[PDB]
Amino acid sequence: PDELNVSNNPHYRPKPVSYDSTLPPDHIKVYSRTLFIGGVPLNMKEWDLANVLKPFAEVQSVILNNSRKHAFVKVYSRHEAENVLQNFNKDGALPLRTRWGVGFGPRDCCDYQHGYSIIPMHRLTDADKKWSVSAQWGGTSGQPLVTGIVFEEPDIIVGEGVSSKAISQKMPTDSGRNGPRSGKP
Repeated sequence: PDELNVSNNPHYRPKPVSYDSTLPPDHIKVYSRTLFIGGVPLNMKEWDLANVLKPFAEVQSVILNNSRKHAFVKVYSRHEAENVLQNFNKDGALPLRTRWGVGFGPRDCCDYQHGYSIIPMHRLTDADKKWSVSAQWGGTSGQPLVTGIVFEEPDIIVGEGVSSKAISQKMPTDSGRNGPRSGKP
């Protein structure tokens, strides 16, 4: 007899927008708040944010989005991450508003601490599927971003402005003093 193999397994292929186990090391923001860069004095030049994360740091990706100076950068080491927050958050003359964070890929988060709290890991769903997969194409699988976002909720960017400001007008006061008057001989 012979111990011949009779197993069958097809080649690996892309996954639907629900598989948090095929994410690339680039162009991803699921469960990662990454190194945020705010208040950039620059005219949105991603090569100058690397020009200040060149020394004592290991940044290898920079992105600048929105007309409100919102940027994120990706580093290949968490020790060079803390070297950026060292200089750019403790030199007393911060040229950039640097903040960082990481998610451990939450599980069974069926709690009200994830039902009455906002998180950036849902603005990736409605802002990349609307503005890159809902302009001249149908949503879901209209772009290669279906291998990272892994969120497929029916929610889209919808809302209206609200104001609750209250003010009151005031004016200075005016007073005079006129003492008594008496005649004379």
